[PDB]
This record gives sequence, C-alpha cells and structure tokens, in this order.
Amino acid sequence: ASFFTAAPLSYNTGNSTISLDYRSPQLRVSGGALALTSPVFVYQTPFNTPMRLRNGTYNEYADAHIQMVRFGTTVLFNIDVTGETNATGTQTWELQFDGTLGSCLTGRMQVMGGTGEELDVTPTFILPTSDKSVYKQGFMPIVCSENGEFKQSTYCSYALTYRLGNFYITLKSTTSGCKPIFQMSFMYESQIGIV
Amino acid sequence: GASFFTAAPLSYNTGNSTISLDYRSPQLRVSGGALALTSPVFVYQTPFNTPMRLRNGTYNEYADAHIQMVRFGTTVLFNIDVTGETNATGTQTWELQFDGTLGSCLTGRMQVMGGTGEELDVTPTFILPTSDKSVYKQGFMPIVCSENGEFKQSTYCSYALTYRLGNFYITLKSTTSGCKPIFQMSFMYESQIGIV
Amino acid sequence: SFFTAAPLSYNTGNSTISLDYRSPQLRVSGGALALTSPVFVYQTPFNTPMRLRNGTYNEYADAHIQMVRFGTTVLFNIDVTGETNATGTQTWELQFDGTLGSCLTGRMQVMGGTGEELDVTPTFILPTSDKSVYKQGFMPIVCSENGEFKQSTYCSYALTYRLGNFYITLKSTTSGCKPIFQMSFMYESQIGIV
Ligand SMILES: [Hg+2]
Ligand SMILES: [Hg+2]
Ligand SMILES: [Hg+2]
Repeated sequence: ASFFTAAPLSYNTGNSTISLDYRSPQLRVSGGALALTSPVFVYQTPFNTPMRLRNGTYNEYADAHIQMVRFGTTVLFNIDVTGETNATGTQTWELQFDGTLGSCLTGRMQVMGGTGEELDVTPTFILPTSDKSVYKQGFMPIVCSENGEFKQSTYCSYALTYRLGNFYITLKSTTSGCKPIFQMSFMYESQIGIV
Repeated sequence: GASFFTAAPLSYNTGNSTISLDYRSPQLRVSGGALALTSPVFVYQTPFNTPMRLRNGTYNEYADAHIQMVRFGTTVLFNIDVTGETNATGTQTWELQFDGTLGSCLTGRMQVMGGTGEELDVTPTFILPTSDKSVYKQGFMPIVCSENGEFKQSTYCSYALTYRLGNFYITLKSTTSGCKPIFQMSFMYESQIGIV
Repeated sequence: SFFTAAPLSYNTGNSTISLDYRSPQLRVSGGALALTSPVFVYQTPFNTPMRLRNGTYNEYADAHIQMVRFGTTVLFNIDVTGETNATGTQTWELQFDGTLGSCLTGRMQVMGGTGEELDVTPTFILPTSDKSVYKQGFMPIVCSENGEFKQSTYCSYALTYRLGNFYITLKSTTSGCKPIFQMSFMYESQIGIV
C-alpha cells in the first residue's frame, strides 16, 4: 500500500502478494528458486589438466582435453587428443562415466561455469536415455597432424553404450603412420532433463 | 522509513518508495514487464526417438532424420543425423520445408524443447534467416558415409537455405556412390529475427 | 501485512525480502542478477562481413565470423568467400586486442539474442590471459563455388600472441579453387565472465 514495485516485480492488491513476473520459455521456478529453462552447462576437463587415455589394453597413451556442452536437451561433445607415440592401425580411446551421476571415472572432469569457477552440480545432464538401452554411433572426418604440419585426412568413429550400469563414449581413430593428434566433435541427445 | 529490508539483487529506493530488481543488462532484460534473457537458448528439434521421414526427390528412396536446431544469440546451429536403408547411387536430395512466417516444420514433426525435457509453447520463428525472404546462404560440409559401425566413404554434403512460395527451405545434397546415406552433419547460420 | 510468492521469499528473523535462485544457473554480480554461464556472441554484424587480405597479396576475402562463449568454451565459426582463385596455401589473419579482445582487423560486435548490440568488452574471446600452451590444429573443409563442389581439402588454425595482441591465423590450402568454405573449432577461455 505505501510502496510500489518496478517491473519485473509486481504487487497484487487482491491477495497482498509481491511476485516476480518472468517469461516461462526462458526462466522457471524449481523447488521455489528461480532457474533457467535451457541453462548452459559444461562438463569439461579442467584448464591445463588433460585426461590421460589408454589405447585399448596396450601401453600406448594420449592426452585429451574434453568439453561436453549441454544446451536444451542436446550435448555437444568435443575432444582434442594429442598422443606422443606413432600408433598402430586403428586405436580405441574410451571414456567411462557413472551411469547414475554422470561422473567421469576415467579421469578428472568438472562442471565449469562462465565465471571460471567449478559448479556444485552432479553431471547427470551428459547421460543419454535414463533407461540404459542406447544405440548411437557414428563417424566424423578428422585430420592427423604434428608440429603444425599436415599428416593425414582420415576418419574417427564414435559410439555411446551402457555396460554394467556405466555410460561409455568410445572413439575409434584410424591412423596409419601418423600420431593420434586431432580435434573432433559430435552431438547427441540427453533425455535426462535438468531440474 | 520502511519496516522491511531487501537483499541483493532486490533493492529498495527510499526516494520513491519503490522495490526493484537489479540485473546486468547484457545477460537479462525486461520484456513487456517480465524478466527474460538477453541471449536465451532455444532448440527446435525432432522429438526423442521420433525421427522424420525424408524422401530423395521423387525416387522411392527414403531416410530417417533426427534434427536439432539450436539458437544462441542470433546464431542457429543446425545438426542432422540421417540414416537411409536403400543404397543410393549418385547425388541424393533431402529437403526440409518450414513455414516462412512461423517457422513450423511442414516436412515432419518438430518441437521446441527446453532443457527440462518439456515442450515449450513458443512459435519457432527463431530458426528463420532474414525476415522476408531474400536469402542465399549455401555451403558444403565434409561427411563420412558408414554402415553397421563400419567405414564406407569419405565424401561431402551440400546445404542451401532458400525461400520459395513464402516457405523456408533447407536442402541437403549428399553425394554418395555405392554407400547408403548414413551420416551426421552440422552447420551454422544467422537469424535476423530477434527473440524480443 | 503482505506476502511473497516464490521465487521471492520473506525471512521474519531479519525482516528481509530475498530472491531465491539456483546458484549453478544464476548469480549476483556487484549486487545485480546475472547468469552463471551466459551466452555471449562476438560476431561480425548482420550483412557486414569483414574484409581479409591474403598475406601481402592483392587477394581478398569477405568473412562472416561468430565467436560464441558458452561456459568457458569459445566456439569459433567462420564463413569465408573470396573472389580470386588462389593457388597454393593462403593465410587469413584475425587480430584482436590482447587485453580487451576488440577486433582490430575489422568491425565486430557483441550481439544479444534480441538482435541488439550489447555494451560488453569482448575479453571473453581471449584464451589464457598470459599466453601459454594451446590451440594450433587442423579442420577438414570443402572449397566450392556457385553451389558446385570444387575440392575436399584442409584448413589450419593457430591462436598466438604477438606484441600484446591475440591472433587467429587460418591457413587454407587450395590448389586452383577459390577460397570459399565454412570452418569451425572450439577453444578455452581462462578469462571468467564475473
Ligand atoms: Hg577417433
Ligand atoms: Hg547431404
Ligand atoms: Hg583455412
């Protein structure tokens, strides 16, 4: 009565209630707190902290920077591999995630905000299908290189699967004489909604 | 003065007795008196496990397509995951048709999906380039035809955005030779239509 | 003698009205509401491509450029289109201020989803505030013309600092085709939007 509300705040004299007006397609209320409808979350390898990946059961290794960007219900997966050995024929890199929480078991990953800071969010938003019966494989063209010099044009396979209640992303690069040094990216869908 | 206080981001001004929300204008804004984002993310996509059936020109070759169209800022990221059963030979033409005023996919069912998983009641105009119909964005993208998780071909896929008869078209021209049309591809384009 | 509807809350202990928000998605920044992971796009303006020169040659190209910040990731996308038929490798170079991020090569703007220009210093496009280690790489591309296939080939990218300025240097290798291609890559920005 003896105060007013500037938009987006509103007062209703009928029920004596102060409210926040918001556009529902962009923002929403979640357990009584304001949230976004389509927030951006990134589960990534930390700054300057690549993950060490093993080629199958061999004692061949590579350093990987990984970003997993959630927008809407899409996950954009991006990996920047860099091995020191000149590999074999096909090589198999495997990321393993907890099937309930999404936490990377293979190596250290963090939910990072735009502030730079680590967010206290369980990374379930990277999991496809809450039901563990997922299909999705595919190929992507890549370029093996070294010291900023072109080596090969070739391809990289990807596959998403569940085994023993754990989510796997399995990449199959096919080099021949070159080292496994390449960036690749793909998109997939997460049925798990962000609450 | 007042018999109450305001924690940030709420503020009280004792001069005009008014409660406000303080917000950073580059990130948030007010739109018809309601709070909104400056650069919201919207996705117009094929529904979960509900691919769209596309036909290759007038031929009896078909393909199932999952499609995502992600709006950030004024950029649209278009992603398609095709999978055909016939082995095509030569170039094949897949064509998506959208309403030129509303953006609604006429070719098959698509929905605006939020990050919650829920369908949003939003007209998909945010996927339209150039308000009113003189667009000429085309390009090529390299792809990999495959089958049963086994490598077939490295090849290319053309894309073109056009208007015809007040309708927005996205036309993809994959050039396989012996392989089935099975590939993911993605490109970015601009939408002049602001989300205001 | 008033109530608060969620997400507004009243605490009778300290007589204080608050906004409840989920901290992973929203936050307070100098007392104002903001996003945790806002989307910012530093781009060439609508219908305003940037004119790029191939080294010291009198060969030019028009480039549309988007630099999309999500979290701490920058997605870089360029759509080049030249009129000359180059032969051999060609070098396109984008130059940005190393402290502010402002494109020195040509006009770029922070554009919101509304279409409007945002008054934001484009520091969010800068990788590593003190030079460091990463981001040279290659990406496969397709040279074309008039919507007709020319070449499958490759494009190099490199992020470097020289004289306190951030450079993005693309090295397309055509051999008779015009330089007409889209390419995109991702990199990390240590500079937090705070
Ligand atoms: Hg690979
Ligand atoms: Hg195609
Ligand atoms: Hg290039």
